[PDB]
Amino acid sequence: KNNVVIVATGGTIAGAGASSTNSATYSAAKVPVDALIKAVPQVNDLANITGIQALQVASESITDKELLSLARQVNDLVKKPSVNGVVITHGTDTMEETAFFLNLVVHTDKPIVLVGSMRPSTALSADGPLNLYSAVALASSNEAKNKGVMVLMNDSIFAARDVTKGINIHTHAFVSQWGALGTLVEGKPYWFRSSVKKHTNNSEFNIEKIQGDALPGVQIVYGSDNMMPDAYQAFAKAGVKAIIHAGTGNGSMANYLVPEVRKLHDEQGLQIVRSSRVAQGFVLRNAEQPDDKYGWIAAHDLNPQKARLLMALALTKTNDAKEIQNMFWNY
Amino acid sequence: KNNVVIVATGGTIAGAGASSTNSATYSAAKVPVDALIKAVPQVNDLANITGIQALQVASESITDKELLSLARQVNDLVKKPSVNGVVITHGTDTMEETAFFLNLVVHTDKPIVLVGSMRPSTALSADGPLNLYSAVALASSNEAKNKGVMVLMNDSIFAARDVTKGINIHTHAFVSQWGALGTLVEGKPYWFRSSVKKHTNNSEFNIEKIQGDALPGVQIVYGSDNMMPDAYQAFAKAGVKAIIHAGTGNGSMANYLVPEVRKLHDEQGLQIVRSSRVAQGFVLRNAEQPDDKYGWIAAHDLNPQKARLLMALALTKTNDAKEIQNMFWNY
Amino acid sequence: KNNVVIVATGGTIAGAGASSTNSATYSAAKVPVDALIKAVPQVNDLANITGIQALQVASESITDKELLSLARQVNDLVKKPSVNGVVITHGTDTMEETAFFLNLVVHTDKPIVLVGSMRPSTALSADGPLNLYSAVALASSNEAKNKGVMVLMNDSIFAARDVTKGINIHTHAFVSQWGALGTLVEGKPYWFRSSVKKHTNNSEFNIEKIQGDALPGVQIVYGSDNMMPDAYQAFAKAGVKAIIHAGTGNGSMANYLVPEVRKLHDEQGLQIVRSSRVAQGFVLRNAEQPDDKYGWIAAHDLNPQKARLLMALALTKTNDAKEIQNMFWNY
Amino acid sequence: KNNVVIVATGGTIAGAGASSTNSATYSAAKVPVDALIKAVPQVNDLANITGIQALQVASESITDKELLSLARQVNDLVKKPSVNGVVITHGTDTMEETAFFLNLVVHTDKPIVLVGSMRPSTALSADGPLNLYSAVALASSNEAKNKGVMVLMNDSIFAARDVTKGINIHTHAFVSQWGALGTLVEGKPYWFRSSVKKHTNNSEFNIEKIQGDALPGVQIVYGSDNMMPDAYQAFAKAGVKAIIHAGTGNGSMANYLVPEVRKLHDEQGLQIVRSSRVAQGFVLRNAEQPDDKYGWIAAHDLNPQKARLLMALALTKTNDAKEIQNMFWNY
Repeated sequence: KNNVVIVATGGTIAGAGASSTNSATYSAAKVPVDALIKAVPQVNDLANITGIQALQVASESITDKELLSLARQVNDLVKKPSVNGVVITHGTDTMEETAFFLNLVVHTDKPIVLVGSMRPSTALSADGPLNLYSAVALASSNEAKNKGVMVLMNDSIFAARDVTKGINIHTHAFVSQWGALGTLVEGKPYWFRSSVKKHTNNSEFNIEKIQGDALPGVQIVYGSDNMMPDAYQAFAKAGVKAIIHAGTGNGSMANYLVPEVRKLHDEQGLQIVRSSRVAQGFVLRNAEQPDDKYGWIAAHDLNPQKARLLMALALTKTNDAKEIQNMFWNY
Repeated sequence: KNNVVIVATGGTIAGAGASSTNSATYSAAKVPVDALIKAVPQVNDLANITGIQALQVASESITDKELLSLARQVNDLVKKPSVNGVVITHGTDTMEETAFFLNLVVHTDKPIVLVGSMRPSTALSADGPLNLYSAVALASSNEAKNKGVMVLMNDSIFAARDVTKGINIHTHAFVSQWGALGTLVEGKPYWFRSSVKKHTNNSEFNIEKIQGDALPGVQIVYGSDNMMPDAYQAFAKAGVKAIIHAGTGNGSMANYLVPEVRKLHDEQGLQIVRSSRVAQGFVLRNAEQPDDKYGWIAAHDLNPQKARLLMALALTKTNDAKEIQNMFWNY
Repeated sequence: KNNVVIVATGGTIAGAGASSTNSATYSAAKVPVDALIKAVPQVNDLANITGIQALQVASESITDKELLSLARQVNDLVKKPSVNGVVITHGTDTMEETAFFLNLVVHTDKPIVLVGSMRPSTALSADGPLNLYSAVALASSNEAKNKGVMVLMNDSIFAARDVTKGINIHTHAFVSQWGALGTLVEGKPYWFRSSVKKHTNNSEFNIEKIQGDALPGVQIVYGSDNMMPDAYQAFAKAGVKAIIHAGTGNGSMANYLVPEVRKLHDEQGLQIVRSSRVAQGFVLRNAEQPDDKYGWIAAHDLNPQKARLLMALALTKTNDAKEIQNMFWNY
Repeated sequence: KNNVVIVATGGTIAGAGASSTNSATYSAAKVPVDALIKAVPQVNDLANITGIQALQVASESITDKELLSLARQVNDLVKKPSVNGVVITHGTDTMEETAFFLNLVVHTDKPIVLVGSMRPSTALSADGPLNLYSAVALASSNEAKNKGVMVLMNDSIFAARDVTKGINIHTHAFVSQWGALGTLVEGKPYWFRSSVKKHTNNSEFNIEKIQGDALPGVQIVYGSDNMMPDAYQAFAKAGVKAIIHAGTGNGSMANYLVPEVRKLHDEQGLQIVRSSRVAQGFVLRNAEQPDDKYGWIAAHDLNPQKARLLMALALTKTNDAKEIQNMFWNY
């Protein structure tokens, strides 16, 4: 009987716009926070519920403004003696992204859970309910503190730092290579692992310290064979501070672009983070390109999207390639 | 005692340039085809060996010219009564890419195996040898015909259509969601599944019919939250025929770009293939954007790189969005 | 508008006995076939439905009598010009077992689908419905013929030969190492692979030819370190025809038992199938024990339960260790 | 330049007995500890090496005597100011078993690594070397303390509590559902997770306190459909203290045996641990059988082999079903 606040951002559960049959019609915009709370009324047996409608966006279309604004609201909410835990309803597409961000800039020990649904609130066998309820049992859990930010999908408790969308039609679309912190079954949380990274109270970054309504321009260029320097060139010329190179294999750069990408960093001062298109394992620094020689960064095990966010947050504090390289090794 | 031809393209095995200790120093350019054949001399007990040095590139840097040129050589080689099977030594990064391509344009029933190594020929416990030898036992196998093109890594026989680099430091970096056709252990192949797709002899495409030294411009734009229309715009303006949209989730387009991406297709005639950044499951047509309304294509279960190649090959035969949509459903 | 027959065997969906909240209370016995058909009424838009209550057992407690009796009913049903496809409601625990069996002894080309549920019909976000409906869309599918027997769980279409329960609380408990034949999303089936094994019309075995109400005694002994010959000895002495040795690793027998297990085969004529406790990869004949020397069988890639059934069916036709070894290589 | 002691127990690496070609011929007994140390001489650049030949067994055949004897040696070795870390060469089959045991009874903070090989020291591309060397870099690592016991296979650092043999021919046969603590690449360890369980210094159990040359009889009965009470009955009658029931699904007992298994516990005082044959997820207490009613134990997420060892160690301290149930929830 802790007060969990459910913070609605939109997404397929707190919005279903088609199918009373199956998955595919992921069309949100639709069911605000109470419409939800009132649909899974069991959630009330778990705790004292209060629903805030923070945004009513569709996941894929979130920008830094929405991130900085949900972060601030979840920061304001989390500072109150009466908020015990917080649950966020989020579209599955970019969930990974918001939990990395809050993981990063929110200084709190209380449970911050992003919960979602792979089926419209109206498809047969809809996943949302059992996830909202279960998401709730943890946010109200007395032993959910200092886990960092967590995702809760298919009874799994995931650490924000590595949870990502690995599958596309299935209710069990959320995976991790280091795995889940644990499982939540029939109201109760079960723990197995703990992150060895920096999050929440032990994190350089802070939305309280961040004041814009945007972060410095960081943008992603995807690797494949037969590439062109056109996106790099378009992005430099647009005034982005760094490019995350979604390198093939281990952070790989095509020998026709090193020339090009080197100047974009040397001349126009672009930062260069070497990540991959390969979901598991990590990009070893100095391995497949000499970062040291070139002044680049090895984004370790962050997927492009996530690396994107660390760098945007990184360049709020330094321009120094080694100190940033240092954060990619810690988070 | 079949004649397998080993066709060297470069890559870490048929080239090791650093470490007598471990993985990380993936530096090719180094050990041509005989240097190789003479290092795993057991390969000769398997068949009659002949090594061709087709290129001496590093995987990540292959272009369409190298693709069209290896394709033609593997086509010329495969038409001879004396070539029973062919083995290709390839860098692991873009292997997936060459096997999709040949899978596609080579009209033959004989075994075409791309083999590679995750450790420099000189690291302790180097994977290359057992893979070259094993790759050989299949290409010389009498029951390796009409499997399509196959990859052979960590004793696994993979179908070219879905095999990709899922892990980064490990010898078992090659995965598939539909799985392996089978396993090769101690010289012998073991079968379990067969593709239900079109490949080799039953394939619209053909390098014999393709004459350039390049295919039509197709290029990849990667999805994440806070995106810009700059790469699309850079690529249209450069004269690419289609963009593969590495959409977040199920092929997702940010509502700030549909406006933009629509005109780039409507006005400047760009083709638009909606794929994902999510490795497994597939992008359902009409689901998360109305392709029908917009004239776009659902790239089904092809990862961006691979979708990239189908489209380049697609626009050699049609400009018709439905007939192409039709190939994404078949290959 | 094909006539699919839903054949109810019991299990958690066609029986929920506790929880209106979550998973754990798997207590069947409860909801017969119509109670079901009338709960997922959408199933009727898919086809002409007819529900048969074949048994009302709990999965784990099925015996050979229940197997032979469901087999015969599914054989009688499948011979009729008006039965287009059949769907079986089954407890998840031993589903794998019934689909292997029918896979084996039912001579038909029509779709035989075993469908189940990991949550009681009453838990929040219950999986049953979307699975019954979806199971139905395939059994009524015009392109579901000669796939063998299939399992349909979490929108996945699985081949009976290798599908097994790999996870325990989750809706996505059914895995395979060779993977799924395909996926069923929003009424439609999507194909990727096909088995390369013998099933249904191309299968030695037949319930029509089998007349008892039991098969010959075949029983499983589990491997671990510090074992005793007591179960073998108990089973020989009880009059079982063969023992499936759930060997550690690659079919491994402890050197303190080879002496013992050899005599139980040499003297009392016991058959010995060397399988494993390791779920993936397979037990190579002559590898870790000399079968040839000893007169044993390498059960290839069948898990103990499944090997158990092949052997019971094997000893209905031969006692010849090589001809049986031959079936383990084919099914 | 720490002193790691390599403790040889036998197994395929520190013993290869056939193949200069591939995997399958796993025949140990063969290459003692120095024969090894002298074959991967790079290991000496990592630290000061000293090889002890503790046993020269083949993995699958280890008993409690070998366990209690390796435990004591690794306990004696670990108490010395000059032993910084210890590496154990072990057969892959039952490795999981020894690391669980030592994990349990060894009171130390120093790195205890069990290392192995899936290919004979003589197969092409043999895994042993890169694993022995790498195993060494951690045992000599200054930041390998209080991780518990670890397995090191395919550059992965695994926690003893959950690491098991999931695949059979491949070099990457060792998996975990909660994942790896981290990876070791090119001499350096990389951390991501930490166990949340009790091990080494914070563990009830102790080989120093254990004096026999055997532990109380605990033995495993495997679940499938069509079972018999003969093994239970054979084991009770032999004088085992508890049976680990390798239940189908979630710890499931066939209704024809509950009668039987109940008396074997009620009458002859047998302990009953309900585990599964399902490798992932865990057996929830009171779920699929009422333990409370019956006086049984839910072995949570321990596979049969491992549950086997906890119970043997459990019954050295209590006979009390709740206090033991309590250890299954902690280790």
